[PDB]
Amino acid sequence: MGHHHHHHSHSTIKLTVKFGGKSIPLSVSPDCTVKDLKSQLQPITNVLPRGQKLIFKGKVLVETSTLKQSDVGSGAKLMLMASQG
Repeated sequence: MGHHHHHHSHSTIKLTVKFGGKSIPLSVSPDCTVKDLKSQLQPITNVLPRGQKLIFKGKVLVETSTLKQSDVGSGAKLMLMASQG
């Protein structure tokens, strides 16, 4: 059978997401988008996905950009302009 090798040989990379003064160690697949991250973190941190501004390389990431398209890798320091209160 022709195995679809598009979604294979992948793994969970380490994302260091900074909630202002809280560094949160995450692990996701490069298949996901930075928007997908907003959706994953929303039920966990309870902060609006619109407010969750992911900023890496001094560059804000777009909903369409995946971890690969966002230059993100295992050990990437992601600045998150969010609200802790």
